[PDB]
Amino acid sequence: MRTYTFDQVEKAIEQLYPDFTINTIQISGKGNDCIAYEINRDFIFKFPKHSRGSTNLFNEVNILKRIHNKLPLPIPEVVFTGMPSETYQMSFAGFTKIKGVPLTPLLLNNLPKQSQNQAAKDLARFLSELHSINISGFKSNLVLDFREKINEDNKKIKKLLSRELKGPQMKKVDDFYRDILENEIYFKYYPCLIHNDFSSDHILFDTEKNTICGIIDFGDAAISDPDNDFISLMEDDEEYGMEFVSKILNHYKHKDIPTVLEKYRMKEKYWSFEKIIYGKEYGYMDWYEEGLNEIRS
Ligand SMILES: NCC1=CC[C@@H](N)[C@@H](O)O1
Repeated sequence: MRTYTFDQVEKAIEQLYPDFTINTIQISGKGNDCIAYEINRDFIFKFPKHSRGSTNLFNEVNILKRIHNKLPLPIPEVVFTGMPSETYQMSFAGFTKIKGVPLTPLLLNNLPKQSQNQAAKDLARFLSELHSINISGFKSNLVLDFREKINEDNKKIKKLLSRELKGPQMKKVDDFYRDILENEIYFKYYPCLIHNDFSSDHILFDTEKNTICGIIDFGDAAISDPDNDFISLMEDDEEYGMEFVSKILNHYKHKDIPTVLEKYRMKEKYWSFEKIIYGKEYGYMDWYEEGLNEIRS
């Protein structure tokens, strides 16, 4: 997990774009993979915090570029690109800023039942279109082999929980990894392009028109189960309700909501194991302990 100063950032941009003038610069946000800088008022630059971050940055650029004018809501446009380095596919990248504020659940539930439904309608239209873009030209690296992932995780988990679990706990885990892997509902799906981190903080809203005016943060975008773009909004309190996601599902004409519900349940259980893995990948001891705790109950 590496760090940047403001001058390091200015320097990094100047050296590739010497004729770009930075008048103002502020940190607008930061996640696991990237720190984000608001440049002038018009641009968001992401700098990666590690190798994997950089790859996901690279992946965001290529995906934004290839869907640039293809969707019914605005989305970031790539304008500046950085360079490969030793272990980083992409030293930085610079995107247009999209006007709007996050469509928090709070902001959502304070909208009249009308503007609520329009937002649900508009989200279903964005998703339908995202999940319909033709996937044929996309390289294997831009897809998620989900069974390969669960197996990858399974191995990692054994390496890490060797010596943290009793054999009978470690077996309650084996049984979970096999209950999943012997269930085709998780893998028998029409893969398509997805946002894959589709959540209220990445949905921008125009309070003047009380309409959605943007979608951001395509770093995790990949070719995968279209259901994942609904499951990421279902969480109560943190995200929208279950009731609201049904509204979206129906404008979207999803023909099997109970399967979506089942995926959601699994996902929630599964998060303890991801916390463990990511806790170590990223160096979040707290995530690691939380994961360990939930597992022990
Ligand atoms: N359910 C917890 C949860 C899962 C997805 C994660 N990105 C987390 O932020 O919320």
